[PDB]
Amino acid sequence: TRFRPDLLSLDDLDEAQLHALLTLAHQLKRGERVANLHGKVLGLVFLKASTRTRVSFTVAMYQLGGQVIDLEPVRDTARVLGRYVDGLAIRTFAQTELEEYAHYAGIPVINALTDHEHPCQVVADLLTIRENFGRLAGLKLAYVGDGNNVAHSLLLGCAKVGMSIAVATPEGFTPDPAVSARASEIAGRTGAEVQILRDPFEAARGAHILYTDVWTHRLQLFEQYQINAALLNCAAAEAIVLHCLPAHRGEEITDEVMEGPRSRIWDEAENRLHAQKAVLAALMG
Amino acid sequence: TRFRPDLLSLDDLDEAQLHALLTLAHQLKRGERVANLHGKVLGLVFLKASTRTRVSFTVAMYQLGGQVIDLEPVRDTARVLGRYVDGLAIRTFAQTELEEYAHYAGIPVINALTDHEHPCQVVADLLTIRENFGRLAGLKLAYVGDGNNVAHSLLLGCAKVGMSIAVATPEGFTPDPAVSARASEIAGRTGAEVQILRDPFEAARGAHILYTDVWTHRLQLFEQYQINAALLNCAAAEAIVLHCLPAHRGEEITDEVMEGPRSRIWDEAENRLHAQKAVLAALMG
Amino acid sequence: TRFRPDLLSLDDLDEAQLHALLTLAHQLKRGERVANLHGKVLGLVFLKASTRTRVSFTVAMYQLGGQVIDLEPVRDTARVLGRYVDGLAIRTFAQTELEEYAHYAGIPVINALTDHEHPCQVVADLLTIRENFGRLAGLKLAYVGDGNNVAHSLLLGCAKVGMSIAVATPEGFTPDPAVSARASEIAGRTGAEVQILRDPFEAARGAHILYTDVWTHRLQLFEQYQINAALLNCAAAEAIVLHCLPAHRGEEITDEVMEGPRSRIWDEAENRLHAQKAVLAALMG
Amino acid sequence: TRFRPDLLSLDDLDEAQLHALLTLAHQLKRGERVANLHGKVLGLVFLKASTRTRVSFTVAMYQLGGQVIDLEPVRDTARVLGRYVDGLAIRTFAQTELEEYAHYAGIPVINALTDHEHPCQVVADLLTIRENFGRLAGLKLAYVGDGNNVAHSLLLGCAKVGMSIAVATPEGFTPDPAVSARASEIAGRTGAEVQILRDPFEAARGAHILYTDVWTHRLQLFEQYQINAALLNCAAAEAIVLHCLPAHRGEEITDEVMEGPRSRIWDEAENRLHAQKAVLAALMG
Amino acid sequence: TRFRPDLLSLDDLDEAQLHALLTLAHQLKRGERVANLHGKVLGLVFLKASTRTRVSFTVAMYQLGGQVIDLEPVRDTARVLGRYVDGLAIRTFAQTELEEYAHYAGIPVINALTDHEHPCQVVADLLTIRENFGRLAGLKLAYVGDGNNVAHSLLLGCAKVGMSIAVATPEGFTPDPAVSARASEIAGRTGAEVQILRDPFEAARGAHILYTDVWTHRLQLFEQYQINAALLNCAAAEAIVLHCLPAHRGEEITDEVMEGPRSRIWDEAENRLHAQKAVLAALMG
Amino acid sequence: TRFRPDLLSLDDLDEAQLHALLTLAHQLKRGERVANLHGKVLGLVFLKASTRTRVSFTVAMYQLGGQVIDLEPVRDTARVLGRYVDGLAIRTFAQTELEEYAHYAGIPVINALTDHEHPCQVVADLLTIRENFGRLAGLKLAYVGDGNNVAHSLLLGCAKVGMSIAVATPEGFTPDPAVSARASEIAGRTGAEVQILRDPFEAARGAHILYTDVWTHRLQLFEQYQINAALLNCAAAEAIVLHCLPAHRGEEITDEVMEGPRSRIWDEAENRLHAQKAVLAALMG
Repeated sequence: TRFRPDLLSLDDLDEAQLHALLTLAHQLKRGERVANLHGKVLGLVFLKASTRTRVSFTVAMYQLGGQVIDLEPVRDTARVLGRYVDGLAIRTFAQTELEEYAHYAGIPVINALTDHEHPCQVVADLLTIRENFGRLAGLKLAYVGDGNNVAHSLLLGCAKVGMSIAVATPEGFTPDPAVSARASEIAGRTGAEVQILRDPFEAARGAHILYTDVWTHRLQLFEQYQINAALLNCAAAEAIVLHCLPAHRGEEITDEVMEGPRSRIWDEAENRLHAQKAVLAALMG
Repeated sequence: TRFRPDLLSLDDLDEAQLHALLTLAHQLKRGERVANLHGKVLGLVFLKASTRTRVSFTVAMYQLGGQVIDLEPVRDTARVLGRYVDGLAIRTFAQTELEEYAHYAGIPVINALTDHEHPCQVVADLLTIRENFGRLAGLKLAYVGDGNNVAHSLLLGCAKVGMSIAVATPEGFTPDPAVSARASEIAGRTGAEVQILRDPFEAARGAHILYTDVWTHRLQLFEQYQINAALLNCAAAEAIVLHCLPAHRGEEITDEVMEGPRSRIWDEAENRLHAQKAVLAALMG
Repeated sequence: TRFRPDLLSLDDLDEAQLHALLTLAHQLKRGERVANLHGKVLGLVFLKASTRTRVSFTVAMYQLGGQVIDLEPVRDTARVLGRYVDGLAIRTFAQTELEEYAHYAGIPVINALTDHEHPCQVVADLLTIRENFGRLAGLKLAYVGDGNNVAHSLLLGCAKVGMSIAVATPEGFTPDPAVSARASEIAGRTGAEVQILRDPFEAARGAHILYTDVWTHRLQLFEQYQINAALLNCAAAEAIVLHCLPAHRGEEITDEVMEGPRSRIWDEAENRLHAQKAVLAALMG
Repeated sequence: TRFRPDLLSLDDLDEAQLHALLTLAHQLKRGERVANLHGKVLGLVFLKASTRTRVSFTVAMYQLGGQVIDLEPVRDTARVLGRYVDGLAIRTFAQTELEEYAHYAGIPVINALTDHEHPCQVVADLLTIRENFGRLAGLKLAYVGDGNNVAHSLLLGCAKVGMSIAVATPEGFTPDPAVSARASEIAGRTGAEVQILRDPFEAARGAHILYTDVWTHRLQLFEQYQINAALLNCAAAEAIVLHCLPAHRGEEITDEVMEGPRSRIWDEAENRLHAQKAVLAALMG
Repeated sequence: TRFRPDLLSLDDLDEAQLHALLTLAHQLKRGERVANLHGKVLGLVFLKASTRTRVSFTVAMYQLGGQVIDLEPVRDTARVLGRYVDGLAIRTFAQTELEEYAHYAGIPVINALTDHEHPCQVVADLLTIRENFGRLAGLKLAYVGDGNNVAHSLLLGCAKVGMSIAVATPEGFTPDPAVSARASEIAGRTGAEVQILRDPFEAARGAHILYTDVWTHRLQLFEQYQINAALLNCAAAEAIVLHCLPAHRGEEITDEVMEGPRSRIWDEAENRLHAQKAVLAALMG
Repeated sequence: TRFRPDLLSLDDLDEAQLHALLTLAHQLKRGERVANLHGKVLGLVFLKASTRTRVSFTVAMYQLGGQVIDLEPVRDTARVLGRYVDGLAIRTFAQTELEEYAHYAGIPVINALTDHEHPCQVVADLLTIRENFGRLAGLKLAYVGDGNNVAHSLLLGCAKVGMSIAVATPEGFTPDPAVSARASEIAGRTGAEVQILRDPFEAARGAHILYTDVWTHRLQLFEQYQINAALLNCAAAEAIVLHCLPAHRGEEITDEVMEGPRSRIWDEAENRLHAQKAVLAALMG
């Protein structure tokens, strides 16, 4: 399978590319296949610190046998960096800045995280879901909280693998309507339902996965959007709980649920490494 | 007219005390009367800078002939301060910490600003409105934006003067239910009607005064509450526009209206000086 | 009686001068006498911020009818300052730097606080003791804790007024040997006794005043010097408790004693005002 | 003699106004005349700290019987400030910003110091020179160093009083051509000669006043522009040395000269107060 | 032999384990043996930056063929870290925090330094002592200074290999009585003696090693504990001088001794690398 | 050819050593040669951050198969570092401090950049010029801007390969006369000519390479020293434009030229890597 040069948005992967990437991630993780980026160097440019993201990308590159380095107009820094390293994993606020790097770098650019999307988190999430249910299509994912970057990637990711998704948020914090429309377009072709709503318990109905993230009056506004025992009980019988981290116990989730038997948060976190190894191999391999 | 020792909340004043304070303010402003705090010192304790609040309080004391000074458990600092100065104008975050100083100070304490209320700002606003319509009772005030500290004082103040008030705030940014309840409790005995709405135009229609403050997805949630030409045209023909300041042109208000012939912002700002002179004379006199 | 132009060390005043100063402070406080510094300005140059010291000096000058201003080689800044204001209350770390200012300023310099001494605090303490015993000579004062700047000024001050003093501190926290020797030399002619000890209960035995200050392993080294009920019971029946402030309840003193009937801490703090009015009038008069 | 509302640049004063101001400064200094701004408040807004400047302005207002206070689009800040205080002394970097304030304040604005000029310093200098030589016109002033803000105000000041002036600076550090051109234009009417040169000895030849300020490679560049014994030897017999302070001994001036008998730096420094009193009285009187 | 999973305290190693560790360190150093941690990654979590500690740990892992990465409730970050890396070397303040990591990480944890202990430093010191004397048991080590983290590890380390130890510190800065008691308990079985004294000269007598570290009145309190030619002269004829670094010449040691022929400070420093390679190999191997 | 232990100044390489280095870099770049520093660690001590320098040095060492680590009196830190790593690439401000390290480290020290020189940059530039004209001798290099560290290294470097160099700078920003003298002395034996001029259009006439860097009143001094279309037109027809970066478009260079067809800036930047690999190989080989 051929991949586009960069991974700036999950929408850079069509259904075929995403499934190929997910299969590779599984194979690499299980030792069924091996990849190597020996002699290659991954550059990390985070306009904002993120140890979590730095360590997962770095160990991922080390296990591929490569090296890593943590790192004026962007076109200048991008062009020179394109002369030293072989890949760039970058975190910036503006999706547009990320795109400028990809435009001048001359080497593969990977979205480590922007205000708009977080493609790698969701590839790791899809990985975790598949390992828990032995499938992705037909499942239902309920995301409660702020319609943010992870919500955006989830909308695209779920739709691309035929998974239904219900995104429940407070009135003024809905996901970008253009992304939700893009996700519906995709879902129409994979047989999935895409829903953007207000009530979390309605989104949770029948959900196999409950997903949340940190919240952006604060209390009154998001309080109902918390994955707790009540939300869990109202979801599919074998529901699982995901959270991209870090978590604020008492806000979007309870300690009880987080430390509960339905939590797959730690496996989800590990998969960040396995997912990113697949992308690094697919784009730099 | 006996006033309570401190002015922590606008509710420390009954309808009579408020009107008395307002009358005193008017007279002092027009020289129709004279006060003198010579020999006394006003201590300012702002846990959060506020040049605007500091300058209006300081000049207010100077015109009364007093002096000013800008300034471990609060009980300790408050007791020692009560031995050096004769009054405290303080700005804290918690309304309780303010009550803390008031409890141990042994000298009058005035709320210069807290997360919960802004009494002095409203007395100023009531003064400005009075000067613009020759009355307060029967008028309708419409507040749009975040249900914050000034909205709280506005509710209590308007009610106490027989001024009807309609506060329109976004979904999860409603005024504290307890203050609005209390305002309605006062409204019934004064003849004004307290409305807490969601729709800004509903509140502005018929309004004699359009009032707004700075806002707490951000845009998505506040755009409709901006006071502009469209909203102005809805209120009374001779409606006035107030804004406690500082203002963000383009958000809660437009440059057009702010610099427009309906704006009373600058006179409103000046009345902070006269309003506070009245509060200082009343409690330290 | 005539005073040296400055007050850098309590040793700047001999027996006659310190008594003259205390008498002036008493009369000023009772109004038995009056002073005036109208047209004069006091410059406050505090290298280290201190609201407690700032407020007492500023109100002190205000009650004398003067003004106040809160504030490169020191000889340059001192000579220029000496051309604008009429006196400086300065707080530095090094006694030497303080003397630097006094040498070039050309106007009276007062030690608002240095690592080495705190003469104004003690003048206020002596006033407080006098207001509780009707005399100074013959009394016994016990200082427990760290032999710091206040302890130094107490050694000198007590010695000069015929008050016996016992300072109890941990092994390596004794007061400057040179100040102790100088105090003993003064006491030798005033009939006072000077004791630099290790045992707090020994020092407190029959003391008329129990004095402590904030402390400089730390716990397991000062814990025994805490003025609590037990230590108070070792003191004379009419014993008084002083603390220059701020206080750390649970450490050098307990809330019980601090808030108890033997405490004169708040009168002591107020006396900083009356004490400083005395020095300002005496040096700037 | 009527004065323009503000003093943003020394050019805001024509020959008549500058002379009336110096005369008033002298009269007030000698007590030959008295002025009062009782009831008025001077606002100080220094975007850049400047103790020397803050103290000289504050004592100036105090001696005039007024009060002073130390203190978002500037047009808002200025308009509200204009409702509380009676005058503003501001120190900023950009001259335009200063003009923004003057445009919106509605009250007198005085340039406490900007990157472009330092008028109050030069009125103090002119006052000092007048007291030393008994006149101003016909005298010659040599300024050596960086063509900065004080250099600009000196070019204007000297020209206006008919004092000839020679400013020697390193090639790329000449003063603003526009101010020089403006100074030459003024000098034509007053019979003074303006010279912008390179060689400091040429500039100092027959000068009655040697003036310097702090400099901006750097050493070799400004090294020769130092007022030392040698430079002083090329100037007039009764030559005096001025320096606006602070000074960097060893660079623009030597300790020997600075502390020598030809120095009038401290008198010059004190005249800031007397000059500023005249500016306050003249614009706020 | 077998080792406990973590090295949080030197007491985590019984006599056989410490010796096995010292032996391994020596063999790795002389190349008499080899080891590698290829494909493994060491995570560094230093809550208090330490470049010297970071470089020694990082180069140790590199020479073992592994990689290194420098890196919310601790239990959350520990569990996530445990899914990415194979070992953690951490620097915290609280020993208990260090224990939190070990409990949740799921991978070996090494104490890179805490307020309570510094085991890796002591293993390095032991290696150094052994190389200089050809043995450990029967020797006498004198530690002078503050009874801190290294003193605690020295107490346990020394007793464990049969080395007698005398720790001299000021009255209030003695080592944790519990570690001393534990060390004396171990010494009873190894034939060594443990002494906690006050006098540095008494401690240093007959000592083969003089050891000090940065100190916590300051001078008056610690001065006597300084290791200088005088103290060195009281030690055994072949006495060596150790210091964990960094050093403050003039305080705990003099430049003279530190640069003298009896100093083994640099070899001790180098051994940080050799001792740490041994712990990494032993716990991650 | 044998090299000295360090590369602190370009003058540490005679003409013969410079060519060998340049040849090694080229061979390494084209794969006509292969070096390896396996088992070695390079430490980077940058007293001033420089991602540009850090990345070029780190990827260089990685391509040689070694490791890299980014890292109190210098003599202590140098001695300890010398026990852990095998080489130091360091960035300081003073050349003297750089020498301190080399003196005590006991391991090869490379000048990553100092206020005085930038050797590695120049070896990269030389290698770039060579790749563009197939020769170095006979060619002419014109530098315009501030006579800084790179100008200094270009002077020594150009002369050493027989390349004529003309350096144009404003009057007070000329190259260190000592390096110009030393450059001329070298040129005397290589047959190249060295010129320190004021006019940039003079220096550029007949140049095959126009070189500039960021500039040190600032504009009206460096303004005329911009490499633009006009300046280019005055040089040889096959003229190349070099800039060590970062660049300030509109100041020392125009976007047009930087982005134009004569620019070799990006190739020049990549060559920092190939040049540094040659130094690392040569000095640590």
